[PDB]
Amino acid sequence: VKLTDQQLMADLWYQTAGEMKALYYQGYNTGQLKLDAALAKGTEKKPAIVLDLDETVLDNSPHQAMSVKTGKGYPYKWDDWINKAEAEALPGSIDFLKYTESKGVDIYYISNRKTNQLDATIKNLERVGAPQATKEHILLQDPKEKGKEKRRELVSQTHDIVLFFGDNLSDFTGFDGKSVKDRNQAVTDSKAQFGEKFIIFPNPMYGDWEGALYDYNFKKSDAEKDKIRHDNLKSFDA
Amino acid sequence: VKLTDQQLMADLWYQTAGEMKALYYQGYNTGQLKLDAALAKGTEKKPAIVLDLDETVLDNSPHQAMSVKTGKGYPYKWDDWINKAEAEALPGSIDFLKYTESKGVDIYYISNRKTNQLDATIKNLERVGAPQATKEHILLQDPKKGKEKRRELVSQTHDIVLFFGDNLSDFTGFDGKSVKDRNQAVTDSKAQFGEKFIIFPNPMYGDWEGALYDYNFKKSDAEKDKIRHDNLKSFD
Ligand SMILES: [Mg+2]
Ligand SMILES: [Mg+2]
Repeated sequence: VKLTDQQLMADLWYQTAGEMKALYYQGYNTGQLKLDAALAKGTEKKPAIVLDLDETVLDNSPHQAMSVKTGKGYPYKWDDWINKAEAEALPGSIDFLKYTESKGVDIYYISNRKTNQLDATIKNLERVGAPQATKEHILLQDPKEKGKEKRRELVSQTHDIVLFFGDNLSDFTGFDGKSVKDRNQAVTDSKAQFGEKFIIFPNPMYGDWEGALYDYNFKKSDAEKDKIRHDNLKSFDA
Repeated sequence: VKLTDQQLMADLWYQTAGEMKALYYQGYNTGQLKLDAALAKGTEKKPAIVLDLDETVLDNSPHQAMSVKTGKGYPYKWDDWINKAEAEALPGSIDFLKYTESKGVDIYYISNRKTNQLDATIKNLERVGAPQATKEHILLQDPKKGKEKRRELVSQTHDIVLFFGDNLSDFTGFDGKSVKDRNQAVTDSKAQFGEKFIIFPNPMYGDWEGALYDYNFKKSDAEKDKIRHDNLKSFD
């Protein structure tokens, strides 16, 4: 079995579909509307927004394409990719971030890139013209750090985070390490937050939705993953 | 070679990912906000909204999952599936539609289901609690091109304040364009998304795929496989 072939349509959609681009504009448009609303409501502390990087601001789909072509999945040559620092900005992101900056709102890029990829990450953010592309605003993941809550909490110490942007539920508060059933129920419970405080972007290529199927164990063999993937489809029995 | 296998992750995301559900809530939440705003300002004609059905209101992913499991691509058992009228509603859809109806807004389900699938479609919509599940509000495909004619028809008597869909051709201005041109059209219309055009994620199938084939699905699995690979952009 070649697991990477199973990614192909998801990757192809993400890389080529205008629908994908439209969803990014929709997310950033909605985020801008909600940013204005939040500023008009006012805050107790200095306003901030938080964004994930990969598949929220920066497009890493060329790496996923590489995995399809080579048959070698993530993280094969992921660090090589990060070091090239050539991911493109996703639709709407830069203009939204420049708008945010124009309103005096601080931006925090909370990303699970490794802290030792900061230089490459700054390089890529400078290349795409993302504001506040500095160590003070780019909060990467420490080795052994679980999730992002620690960085969110740090930001919330000094800022009232009025919006979160991401492609993975764990880019928002309240969705860490849950089973498929539990994270899905959590979405239902927090349904009012989406498009309000949590601005979500589509990423069918990879993420916690997949990790959750493996109980977050990617050390599973390819054969194991293949069975899990098949077993979790809900098929029409004609 | 086993072309259906290439859909597996797209389907699995759509069927299982909480992120998918959140995107549906996001879209319908935004829809409600924008509907209220539109109603506050008033319209010249009676307000309406337009929704696509498949992968917008009704979830057909069990059919696509079946395709993967059996290795049998479209149209295998599609009509069977439609006839079973057992698709579930997509997250947020039904409460949004009920809200909409309560505001005196007419709903038009403009769908490229075939006009001979109307009874099944009504059945399925009734089953999930979609309001206005009647022939007057469900505008299915005439075998004699796209949905613009139906949209224009509704616009004669209603001011359509919102459009909902998973495929760009669910909105005006995206019919039969190349990948390059439909993508540029999205850029050109970027302000509309989340404002007048509410989009939902569907990586399983759609005009995004059709456009890669120049809308000619009379291709072998081997032909589609080559196109698909050639349109992935790797790095050096
Ligand atoms: Mg991400
Ligand atoms: Mg549809």
